[PDB]
Amino acid sequence: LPALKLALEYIVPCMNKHGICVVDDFLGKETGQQIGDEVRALHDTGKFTDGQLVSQKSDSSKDIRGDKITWIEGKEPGCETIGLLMSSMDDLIRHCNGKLGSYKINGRTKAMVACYPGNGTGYVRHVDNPNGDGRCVTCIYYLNKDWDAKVSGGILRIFPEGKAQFADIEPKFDRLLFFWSDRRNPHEVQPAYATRYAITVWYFDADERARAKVKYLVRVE
Ligand SMILES: C[C@H](NC(=O)c1nc(Cl)c2ccccc2c1O)C(=O)O
Ligand SMILES: [Fe+2]
Repeated sequence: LPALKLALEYIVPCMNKHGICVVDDFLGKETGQQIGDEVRALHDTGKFTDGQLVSQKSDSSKDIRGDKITWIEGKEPGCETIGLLMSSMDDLIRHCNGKLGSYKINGRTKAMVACYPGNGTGYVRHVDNPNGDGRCVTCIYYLNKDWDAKVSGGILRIFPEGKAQFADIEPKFDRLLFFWSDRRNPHEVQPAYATRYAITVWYFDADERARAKVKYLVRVE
């Protein structure tokens, strides 16, 4: 799909109605696999952090750590396909501007590449931007081939506001997900029992970000 067709025929109407939108087979197998290879290279060469401290025990030798991250600009050697993903995300958002709510997106974060190492850790229920920091849309790309949650866990569970039933999303290879970053979309990552990779960028609303600068006295493109 041309980015503009995906944007106009799906992302815009989907976001305005549900605020959570899934695009499968975003970039295709070849490109997805090359992204996977770049992320695994980052992992194998020690570019991720050691992981979120989950359980801090009296003895530090068996401390439990969870999600590992690394921040990627997209131009680094060995990260050019990641950069290409980011550009593709940006192109989609561009074609959506003026149509995602009343927001006006004028920048984004660098990419946060996350690895849940497969040791039964997940991520607690949270809101990405609960305090008005400028971020209006979360965009995440999943890289996990033949991921089977029945077996490997790692489901994203989102709980929209005032709705009784949550939504479970598998972190499937070449899946792109958009959702509003604010309190409309509390979510969590259920425990993962296999290595689980994803890449997130957050898009900023111009007005919210401009006045966040005041109240809190890292944005590109
Ligand atoms: C979408 C979900 N991930 C998150 O909700 C998620 N959210 C935040 Cl705010 C994270 C922050 C630091 C490191 C990993 C994070 C993280 O992973 C997922 O991976 O499916
Ligand atoms: Fe999150």
